[PDB]
Amino acid sequence: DQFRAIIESPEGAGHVGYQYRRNTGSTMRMVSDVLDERVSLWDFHCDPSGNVIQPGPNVDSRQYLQAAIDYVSSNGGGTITIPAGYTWYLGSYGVGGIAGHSGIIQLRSNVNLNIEGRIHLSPFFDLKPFQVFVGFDNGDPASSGNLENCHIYGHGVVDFGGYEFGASSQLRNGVAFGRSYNCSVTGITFQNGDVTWAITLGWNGYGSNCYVRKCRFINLVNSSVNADHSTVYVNCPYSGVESCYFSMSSSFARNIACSVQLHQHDTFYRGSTVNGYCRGAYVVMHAAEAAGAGSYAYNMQVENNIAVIYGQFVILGSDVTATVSGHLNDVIVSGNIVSIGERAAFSAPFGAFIDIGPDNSGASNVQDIQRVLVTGNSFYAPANITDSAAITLRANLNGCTFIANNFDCRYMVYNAPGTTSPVVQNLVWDKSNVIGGTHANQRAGQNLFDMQFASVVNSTIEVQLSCEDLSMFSCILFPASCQLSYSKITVDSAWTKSMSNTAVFEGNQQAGANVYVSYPATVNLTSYNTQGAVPFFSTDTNYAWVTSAYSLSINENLDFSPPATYTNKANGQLVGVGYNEIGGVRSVSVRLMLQRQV
Amino acid sequence: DQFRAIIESPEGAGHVGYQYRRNTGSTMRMVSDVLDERVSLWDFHCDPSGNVIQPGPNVDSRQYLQAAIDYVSSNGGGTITIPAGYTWYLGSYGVGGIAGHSGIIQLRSNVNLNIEGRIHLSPFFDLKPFQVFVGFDNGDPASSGNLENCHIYGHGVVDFGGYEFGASSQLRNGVAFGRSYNCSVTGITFQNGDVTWAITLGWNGYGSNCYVRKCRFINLVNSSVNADHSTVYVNCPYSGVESCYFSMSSSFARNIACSVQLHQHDTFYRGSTVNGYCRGAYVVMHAAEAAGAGSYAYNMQVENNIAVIYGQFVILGSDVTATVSGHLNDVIVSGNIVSIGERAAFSAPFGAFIDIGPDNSGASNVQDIQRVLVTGNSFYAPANITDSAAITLRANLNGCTFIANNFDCRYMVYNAPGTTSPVVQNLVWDKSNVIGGTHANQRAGQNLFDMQFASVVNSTIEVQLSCEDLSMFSCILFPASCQLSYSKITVDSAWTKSMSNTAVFEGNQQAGANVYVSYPATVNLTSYNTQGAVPFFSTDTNYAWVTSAYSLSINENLDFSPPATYTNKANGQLVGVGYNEIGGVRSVSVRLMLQRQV
Amino acid sequence: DQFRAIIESPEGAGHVGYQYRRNTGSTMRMVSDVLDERVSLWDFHCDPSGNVIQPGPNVDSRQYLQAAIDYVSSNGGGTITIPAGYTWYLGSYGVGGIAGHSGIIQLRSNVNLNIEGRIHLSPFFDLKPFQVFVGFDNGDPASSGNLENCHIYGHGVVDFGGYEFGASSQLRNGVAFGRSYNCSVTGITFQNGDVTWAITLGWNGYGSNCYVRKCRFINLVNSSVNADHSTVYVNCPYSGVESCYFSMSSSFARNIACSVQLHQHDTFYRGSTVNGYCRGAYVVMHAAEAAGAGSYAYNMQVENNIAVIYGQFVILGSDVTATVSGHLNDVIVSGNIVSIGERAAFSAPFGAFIDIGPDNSGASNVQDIQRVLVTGNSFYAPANITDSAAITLRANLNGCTFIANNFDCRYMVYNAPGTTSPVVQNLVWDKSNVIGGTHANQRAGQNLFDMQFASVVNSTIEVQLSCEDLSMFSCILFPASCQLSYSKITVDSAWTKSMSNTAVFEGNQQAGANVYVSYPATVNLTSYNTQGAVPFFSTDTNYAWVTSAYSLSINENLDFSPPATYTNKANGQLVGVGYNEIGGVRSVSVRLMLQRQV
Repeated sequence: DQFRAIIESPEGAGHVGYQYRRNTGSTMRMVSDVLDERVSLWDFHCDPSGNVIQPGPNVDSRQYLQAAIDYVSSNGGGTITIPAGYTWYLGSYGVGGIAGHSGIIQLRSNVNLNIEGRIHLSPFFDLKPFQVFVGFDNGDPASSGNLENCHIYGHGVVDFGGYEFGASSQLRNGVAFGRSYNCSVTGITFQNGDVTWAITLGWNGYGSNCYVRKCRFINLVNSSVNADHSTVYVNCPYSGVESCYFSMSSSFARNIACSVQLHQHDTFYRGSTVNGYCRGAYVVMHAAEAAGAGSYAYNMQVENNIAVIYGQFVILGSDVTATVSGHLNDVIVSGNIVSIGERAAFSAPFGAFIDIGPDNSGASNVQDIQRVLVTGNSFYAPANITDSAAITLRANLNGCTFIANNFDCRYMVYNAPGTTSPVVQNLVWDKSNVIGGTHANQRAGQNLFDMQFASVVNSTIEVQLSCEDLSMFSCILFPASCQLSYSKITVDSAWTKSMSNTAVFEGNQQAGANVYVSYPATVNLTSYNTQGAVPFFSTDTNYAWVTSAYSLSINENLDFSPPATYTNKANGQLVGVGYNEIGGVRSVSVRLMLQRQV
Repeated sequence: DQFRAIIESPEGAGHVGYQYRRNTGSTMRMVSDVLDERVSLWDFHCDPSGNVIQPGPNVDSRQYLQAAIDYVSSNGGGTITIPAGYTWYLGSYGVGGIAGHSGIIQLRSNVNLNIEGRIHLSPFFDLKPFQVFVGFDNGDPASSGNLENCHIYGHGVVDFGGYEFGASSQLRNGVAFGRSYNCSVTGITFQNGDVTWAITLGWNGYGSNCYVRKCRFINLVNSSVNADHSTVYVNCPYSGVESCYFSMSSSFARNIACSVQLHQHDTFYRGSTVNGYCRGAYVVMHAAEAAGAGSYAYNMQVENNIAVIYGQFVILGSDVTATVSGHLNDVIVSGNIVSIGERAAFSAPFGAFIDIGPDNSGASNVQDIQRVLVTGNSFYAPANITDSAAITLRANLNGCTFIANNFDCRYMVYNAPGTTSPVVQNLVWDKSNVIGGTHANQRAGQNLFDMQFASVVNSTIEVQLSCEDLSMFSCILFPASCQLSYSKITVDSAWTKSMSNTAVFEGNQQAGANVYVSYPATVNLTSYNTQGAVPFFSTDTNYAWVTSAYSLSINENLDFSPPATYTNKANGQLVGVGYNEIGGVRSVSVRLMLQRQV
Repeated sequence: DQFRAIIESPEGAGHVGYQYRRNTGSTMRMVSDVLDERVSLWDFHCDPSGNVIQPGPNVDSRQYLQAAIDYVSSNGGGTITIPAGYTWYLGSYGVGGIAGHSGIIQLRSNVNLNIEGRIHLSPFFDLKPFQVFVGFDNGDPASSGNLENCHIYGHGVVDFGGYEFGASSQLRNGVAFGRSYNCSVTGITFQNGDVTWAITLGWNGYGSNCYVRKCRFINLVNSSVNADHSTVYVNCPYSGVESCYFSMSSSFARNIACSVQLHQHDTFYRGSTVNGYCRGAYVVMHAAEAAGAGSYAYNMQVENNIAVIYGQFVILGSDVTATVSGHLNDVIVSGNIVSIGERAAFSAPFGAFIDIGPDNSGASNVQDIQRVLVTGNSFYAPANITDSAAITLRANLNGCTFIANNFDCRYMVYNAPGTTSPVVQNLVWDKSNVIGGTHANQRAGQNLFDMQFASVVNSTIEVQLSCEDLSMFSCILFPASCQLSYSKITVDSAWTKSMSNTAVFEGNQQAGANVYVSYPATVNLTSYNTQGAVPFFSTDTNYAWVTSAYSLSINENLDFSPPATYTNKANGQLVGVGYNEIGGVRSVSVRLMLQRQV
């Protein structure tokens, strides 16, 4: 007997008996069986003789973490703890199937990581691409197997070491789950980098039930080299982001960074706070990514978020390839409170709550976006920020509905003249959208709704001001190049009495058979001489399209009154019947509500 | 001394000393004390001699799990881990108080289960009833004690083994918490079954603070035998479901399955995604379940959910027994984006966003439902689905308010003719509800708002179209059997110019003293011969109820104009004063806005 | 050799070898290394000889918990478990930097507490102040260092022992995180006390990323001595409360308790349920607390909560000190369903959904509150509760917008006469707010919108009733002392036909140049004798301000008709042109819609 030698060997714990709480009905086990119920990096962080190695800036922990993942996977899975109170440095690339993804660690199905300590990237990675955790098992994703049931969670940290990108063409990621099913990241802080993304869920539609919750993403763009950034990229359905925090402090992030991109159906972005980013969320169906879950992005939800951004909050898109056409529909944007941060006009991408953006090539005639509801959001831009819109409508739009929002910025609807000429269908701006007054007196030469489109059909614009802004050129203007048909355009009279122009139709498009319109105008009239009931007629003949008009002015006169209400005549005059108590030709200038078919 | 024998016995770990991290200020303990801080199924999964047994398809793990729960309960509670990397099969029924509930495992207060591995049901259960985890301690719930402080959580799985029900009368459940206080399920996947429910919280109002969060429920209906299904049943107050995922793929689920039923006050269903179900949520006060928390369901919230369903999204109800009357009030439905999945017309229960349903016996005259707010939701049904409504209003309704929703389906308000004749009070349809155009041109013979009721009082219907649909018979129709009083009914003129019928009152109900109405109509008028101010009068005498009317048509004429505005006469003609520049009898057909008291 | 003595000593576990699962590639460790991966109170709950002490009502566990926290902190952090199945009593105050805060336990950075058992306060604390867990390290917070990365979580309980406050001037707290960065409380129940707060996040703006989630707060006010209570106090930015439950049962809580106060920018309160409280949430920028995060509270969100309260749901405020001015802006209140619980009129603070409150001194002329959006909420008060308002507007207001809410209570807008005289700008009440009928017939002598202000500018009140209430004195009244300018005030005619007074302007303020108004009135008219087109004129001369008016009454007559539409004359009469088929002086009383500039 050297029981003593056994006890001191690595098998010693397998010889020391244990029964839970001295319970005679419990299993008769050995200490090693109970200790085997859990597993940490420490169980693999050793030299070839089995001696534990201390982590630190001059130790590459990657091979030890991989060994731990590879082993737990072999037993059907479990959860490996990355211990608290230590920083574990990664200092070399992985090998095999993840090498094509500049992968550091390969994730494996059913193997969870409980990250309590800190994972840091060593300077080996400075100026290089990297993707810290990769779930593909093959360089070519199309030939990759899946990652299932893989969760990363804890109070720990992933720190990208502050290193800048070496070249704009490089990619960097934190967690690339691959073709991912029931995978998640919960509680982790991702910080201190220059990366493309922090987490990507799914791969071109392949994946399901992937989620990012209660995570923090802090200072993840730091250079002019970085081409682009979207902090969480959701590229599988039935997946989303909730209750996260996103913050950036570099100037470059104001111009290139987006918090989330939702690229597949039944995805969501909720209850998060964003600060310092260019963009809130892209909601898009890219044809080039339609392989796993179909050609439609539908059931897309952006809800109850708080954002301070420099560019656009939600960007809608869809596009085509030679062989696939992408479609976007059935979207809700609700409950968000968003502002454009303090900045000079035009110093960052054009500020907007909703942007209908062109494709990556800049095409504006490929999109099929419809059945979008934008409701119960607030938006605010400071008064100096000329380039701020409720919606920048820069590409073809097949429908978008606004109800009960509060927009307080320079423009309501905008698209630049002399740029794209979008085809617009089913734009619905309900009268319950409240138009703020922060930009009152700043709108010289500007149209509040600047309808710079090829055409508008089946649309509703119900303008309601809630304060005066006599600087604006018009509440709404259509250039002559914009066709307008089967539409309803109204300007409420409140706060408009002193406006020269309320609604402007540069091609007289309001005359159209199925155009329904009402807006204030000032009209000069003259009556016949007759005592008693007497007609008054407009001097100008521009009113052939008017079905009725009524007075918005008081009558200062005792001896006569103009008509309360007017119709038209074939020559384009208005006509109504007033009353001369005493006879005489009368001449008056009156403010009328002009109406056509309403 | 055989210290050696002691060390190798089950008491051995109780003789090996330990002090945390060699800290001289730490407790001097033994290894067994530290190991006793945690507990797993392995500590009870043993034969009568204490030898561990491996789980698997031919091992019934139920008695061992029960022993573990029973023991931990005896020490005031704790958390038992069901280890990862193993499947633990259940293969027999429990005994005692849960036997009346076809119970497998009895839950006990303060004893949590951390389910990391998989729990599977063995074929013993095929064609039989079962309720996997039961929190009652008595066959009769009325005599049951409570379950408190019992949480089930982890990354693990409950798999129901795919077995079909043996008979429609059978019940099956996953987690029946019983009379449950501060109990929860978090993170678990429930899959592969034919069950009635996955989780039930509470028992006829008894319970509090019970929640289902971040769970998945997948393929839990699979046969024509299954009578009914509601995945999470909330039958105690201050309780709810959030951030879950629900999916079904069988045809039968499209016809019988609901994701959630909320049956008591201060309950919620939020931030979840549903696919493949008949129904989203029932929100109901069943008198037969009013014992623990009173006769009122109030503070009911369904918010920010994503759903593809085949029948109805939210179903409202209340009913009575011989001795109790149930009441439903103070409900909010908001932020939801819901569609009816691709299906033939009438191939599944009638598609609806809100259904006011009859009781289980089919009675429509027992309900007391009021103070419901439906706001900021989207709803869409494909164009072929005739049986799609914003609201199917099939039983008595004491109030429901719609504001700022987007409904894009066949009907807005519907109830079938020749079925129930509901009594309707306080139905409020605000003008900010946007009516979509997906079903344009499909509505031959149909009324968009088909008011097939006994009576309507204290209601508001403000119809606003946003595109043309000249196929419809009318925007809104009241049959002569429907009384209408103290109500406001308006049809906006936009997109209505070519409609023969806009609003239709088959019993001339718009004449009522306290009916306030406006809608377009085409009216033929004829004038007197007189040069100058001249009256025009309607040919028909159907307008005794009209307080004013105004022109919606242009005047093609030079030599005269009809009145811009009209009143009536006792004989039912309209009359207004136009103008003849030259004399002559005039005859015109004009589109007017008819108004009564507005 | 006494290997035996080594094995039985506290170093024994450090001599027993272990290799994970017998894996030859795993680290060769000792049992003590694996046991050192975790830590509990048991590792410090010992006498000076190292013998474990059992917790209980006669053991003060404070020094042992502190030793554990102090030690784990020294190794860079980790998580200490407070074991399940035991109650751990605290029975003395802490010492050092927390003594000035009546502190019991000092929290330390990176040291988490996993509270599974129960923490109770011993009677030592009866009638005394206490703050159970404190994160400051100094008596003076301005000289305190920070607390970082400190999370408290588990299924456990903090029980305050039921003790009443000894004096109103005392303070009590559960968790005072101090100057707190990335700190949280998750899952804990706080119960059975008389305290000021349960959790405070941050200190006068210092802090970030602090959160309270899935916690319960039960019966935390119990005496008339308690001065005030706010259950969670958020005093750092990028921080909030979600998915919590709050309940009180004492009468005193109905009068003094608030669930949440949000005091810094980018903070949120969501998805929670409140019962038995006076107040939901204060949303305020207190100048006296502006040191760490600036003088502005902006991006404040209160969303998707369920509440039964006795006073006010959301209270807005801002104030000044000698040297700082606080500002409140960019607030959203949405998706909440709130009611005033059953109580007598005036038996608790005045019931309101939104209150614009004076400062703590009662000043109403210091506030700078603007860009608030209140949308898609429900509110209900029982019919007897006279003191219930959608908004009690008691201090200066620079803007608040209401869209698509359902308010069912006594008043819509209220402020008491003979109290404060607020200056109001940019109050926007959209026509999509639905006014309920619960208080119909209770409003004798009352104005639904009682505009008891110094002045109103740039505001919109669009009144729409949905049932009759002929008890009210007026839908909206402005006293002569209230100036009114650049505003839009409309009363829809539905349900108003029998009202003597609809809108009332006691100083004839509707005459103002930039006041835009429309409301029903009854007007007596008389015509001239003339056969044919004939003028009708109002008897009264009160209509100099009317731009147009139109009939809301039918014409019972055959031989004549009054004008459909009217304008005015300089003498203040209305005039229109009707028609006498037969001649004669006519005299009629008609209901008109009076309009000014709309």
